[PDB]
Amino acid sequence: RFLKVKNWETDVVLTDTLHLKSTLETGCTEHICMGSIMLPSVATKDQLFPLAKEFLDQYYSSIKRFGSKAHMDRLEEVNKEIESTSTYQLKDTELIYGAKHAWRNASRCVGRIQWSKLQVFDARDCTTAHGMFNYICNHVKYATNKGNLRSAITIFPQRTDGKHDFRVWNSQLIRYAGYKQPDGSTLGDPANVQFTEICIQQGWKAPRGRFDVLPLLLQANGNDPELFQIPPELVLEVPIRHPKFDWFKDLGLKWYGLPAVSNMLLEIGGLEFSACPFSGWYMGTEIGVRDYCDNSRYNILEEVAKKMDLDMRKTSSLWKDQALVEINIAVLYSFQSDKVTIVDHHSATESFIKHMENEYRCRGGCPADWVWIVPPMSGSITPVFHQEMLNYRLTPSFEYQPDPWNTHVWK
Amino acid sequence: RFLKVKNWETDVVLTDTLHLKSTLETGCTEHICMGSIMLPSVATKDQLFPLAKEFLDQYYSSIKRFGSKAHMDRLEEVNKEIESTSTYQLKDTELIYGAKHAWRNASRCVGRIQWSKLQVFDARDCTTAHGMFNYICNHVKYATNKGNLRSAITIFPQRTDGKHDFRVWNSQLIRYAGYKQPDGSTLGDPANVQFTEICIQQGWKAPRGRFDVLPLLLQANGNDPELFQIPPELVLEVPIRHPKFDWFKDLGLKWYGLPAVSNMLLEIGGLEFSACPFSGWYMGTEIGVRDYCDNSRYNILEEVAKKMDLDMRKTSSLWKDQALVEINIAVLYSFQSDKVTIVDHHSATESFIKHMENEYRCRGGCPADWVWIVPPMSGSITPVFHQEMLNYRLTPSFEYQPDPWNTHVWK
Ligand code: HEM
Ligand code: HEM
Ligand SMILES: N=C(Nc1ccc(CCNCc2cccc(NC(=N)c3nccs3)c2)cc1)c1nccs1
Ligand SMILES: N=C(Nc1ccc(CCNCc2cccc(NC(=N)c3nccs3)c2)cc1)c1nccs1
Ligand SMILES: C[C@H](O)[C@H](O)[C@H]1CNc2nc(N)[nH]c(=O)c2N1
Ligand SMILES: C[C@H](O)[C@H](O)[C@H]1CNc2nc(N)[nH]c(=O)c2N1
Ligand SMILES: [Zn+2]
Repeated sequence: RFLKVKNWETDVVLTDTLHLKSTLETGCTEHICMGSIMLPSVATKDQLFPLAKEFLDQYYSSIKRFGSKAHMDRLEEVNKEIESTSTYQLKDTELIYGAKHAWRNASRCVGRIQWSKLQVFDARDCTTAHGMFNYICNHVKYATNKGNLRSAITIFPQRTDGKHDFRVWNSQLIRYAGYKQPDGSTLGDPANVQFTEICIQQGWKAPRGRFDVLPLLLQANGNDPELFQIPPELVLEVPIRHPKFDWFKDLGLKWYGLPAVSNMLLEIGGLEFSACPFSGWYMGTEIGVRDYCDNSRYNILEEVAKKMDLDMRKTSSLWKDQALVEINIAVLYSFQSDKVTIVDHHSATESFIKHMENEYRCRGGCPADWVWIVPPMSGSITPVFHQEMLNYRLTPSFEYQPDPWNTHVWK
Repeated sequence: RFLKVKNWETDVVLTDTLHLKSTLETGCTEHICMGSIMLPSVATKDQLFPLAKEFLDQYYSSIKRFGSKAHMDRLEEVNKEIESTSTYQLKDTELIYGAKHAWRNASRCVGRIQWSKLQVFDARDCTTAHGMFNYICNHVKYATNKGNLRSAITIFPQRTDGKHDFRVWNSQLIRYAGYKQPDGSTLGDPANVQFTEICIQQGWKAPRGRFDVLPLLLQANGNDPELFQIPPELVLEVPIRHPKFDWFKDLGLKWYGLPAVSNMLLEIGGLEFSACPFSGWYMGTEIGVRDYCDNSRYNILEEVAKKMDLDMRKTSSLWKDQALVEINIAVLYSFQSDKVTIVDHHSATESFIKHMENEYRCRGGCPADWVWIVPPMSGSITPVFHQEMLNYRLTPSFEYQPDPWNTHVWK
């Protein structure tokens, strides 16, 4: 009931008691581990108050007023509001605390050493798609900060009955279109082919090219979603060059500077924020390994290896591995030379170990998903590979949610 | 109760029912996933018969005689022997079946497409350390097969009371010594510094160099263990060269051809084989990534990157990654050019996906430990990265066991 996690490169042993405060379930049982399953698996007024009290108890505990008068009054205040409306409203402080701790609790996030430096934009007064566009544009501008990227989240009104949901239909605020071809192939980003066509459906005029920034499909108060084009001046992009290979420019690669996830659900004190786009900055491998080299994405290992004059006949020449490293040197160099914030997997994973030490010390643990914390290349030459991590679900949290077009009663 | 595992690079969905036959526990619970914990966690006559019946039921099921007469007679035969001796003895057939299915069931093993091509050497007649030496030498010779490596296991007598244990004290039949220095550093292999000194304790005359093949410390029928030197002609080694870089020979690296794990416990039908060295062949990354580049092992990234004239100032130059790929190209090339069996992580992981398809089809599932199946480099450009895997414990199995020197009543 006081579990030990060991690092097998440093022999450092940490004791986890934070998992006792864990609430939701993992998918694993005593007889089957599901730690590599990608997606493991209205709310009534009765269930709502324990969730609110639990959250308020940790909130007031964190500002050194657990069990105090202001705590008990707010406890009764929220209870009374849950009796009346069968929901309640967070204080601006509680909202900022909740968001930061959702990030703090995201066991799949290697970036969490930054969890308390988070800019929270309260968009709970938003009522229309245009207001969402406006809030999102200001989020992009702020977070991007001329390349000195700043972490931020924008929080649209919480779910109520379920039929009045705020949703950003994009998976990320900024992402490249994907179109299939006549010859059945794919131009742009295969990840977003379905979404790219939904925009064409709702009325997008697609410039059927490669790195075409998709419009925003924004759903406000449950209404049908509406298209908006982010001002191109708000969309910072990095042309990808290599510090040694000058043909690398000929590759004509580029990526956007701001990773801003928009399809996830923020849960705070039993309250559900179905539109909560959050952004930080990229770890290089996200672009150079997954975005550029997944077979189901841009899949550029073919071309890079060609131009490097690599033995592509035998699988065992490791030509894929060799081209993979060159690609990630190029992403890092291009972002850094352009003064666009980026972190390499070595710096980010070292920081996560240091983050883990902090959390075990000042918090009793750090929920952590090894399958996701270890980078998609060079696993064991990073310190997280050798770090045992206990995964468990703490709240506040970021949750997955259905794509809105699979659930939305249209019109 | 009929779980689905998905591949997110092919969209292939497999249905697992084999996990229903799972028996032992995983370490995970509904509230905490331990899938990245490295080591998760006498036997009486009462517990022994269900374990034997369970094993015999799958054995006779596999030779198309489940519930037949020979099955029931052997069931009664084993029951009667467990009544008499409070243990029992496997038939040679049952022993070969059990070993193969222990390998088949090893969820951390990416090599299991070969699980049924396994040479089982019955050493249950062995009584002394010298007999162990003899059996082990024949295992080495057979398995090595002039470089056309052949998988094999040698199975010494099963545990009885507990104080009469056969143990190979080496972690692997073939491994390099590790000695600390006067300046507190380490020569050879830091992994085996403790074991290397135990041999010096029991009487080894160490040639205090780098790639010094350790002697065998063999414990027979619970007696104190005894040193034996494997004939050097039985120890096939590969000098590590690169197909492009001729300074790579100057590195003077070499590794042994035969990975042969000797410290694990084979469980068959509740019976415990505490000395069961098994060998196959290497996946390249084992040597080139872990053996050569773990900070706690040979740790050669420093030197390789130096000789490649790599920007070692910044962490973000990915100089570690770049030297890592060169090292693994060199291991593969050296083994292949020497006609010593080796598999690259691309071929081995593709084979494991194909192995998984077979097992889900003809067996209802394949227990698989993603944390261990995904190679220590180039994770996501291999197909296992994108393969959801359910981990669960099937028997027969290979189990970890204490190091014998922490448990052995000496003299
Ligand atoms: C500040 C720099 C940050 C870095 C370097 C970083 C890094 C990462 C990376 C590499 C992943 C893996 C995602 C993938 O492979 O698809 C991830 C996941 C995640 N990040 Fe962070 N992140 C940062 C900021 C944030 C912020 C500000 C939040 C929330 C406010 C956040 C919440 C999450 C969540 C919830 C996940 C899990 C997503 C999932 O399960 O699919 N991250 N992060
Ligand atoms: C024939 C070619 C084989 C290949 C390419 C292969 C590959 C591997 C690799 C790369 C690992 C990870 C080990 C580590 O990283 O330390 C592993 C683990 C393992 N292998 Fe296989 N192996 C082969 C044969 C065998 C055989 C013949 C057996 C048993 C008879 C076996 C049983 C196991 C077990 C039990 C583990 C898990 C060890 C642990 O949990 O520490 N393997 N294998
Ligand atoms: N779609 C697929 N599955 C799939 C399902 C779910 C997911 C969730 C991925 N969340 C994206 C994400 C989440 C969190 C962080 C990042 N990055 C970042 N630095 C940041 N953003 C914002 C702040 S930091 C990116 C990803 C993939 C497929 N894969 C292959 C063929 S289909
Ligand atoms: N000792 C450490 N922990 C640790 C604890 C336990 C283990 C178990 C590793 N089983 C070695 C092994 C097992 C199975 C396969 C291989 N390979 C092979 N191809 C084959 N052999 C035989 C047939 S195939 C190798 C490994 C490491 C440390 N790591 C860093 C600092 S300490
Ligand atoms: C099957 C497996 O769970 C899936 O590929 C996961 C593996 N680990 C990952 N880790 C990160 N950071 N991101 C991912 O998309 C994935 N994908
Ligand atoms: C902490 C973590 O469980 C540990 O480093 C594991 C990770 N995955 C591994 N995978 C393999 N094949 N071999 C290993 O030794 C390890 N080590
Ligand atoms: Zn688990």
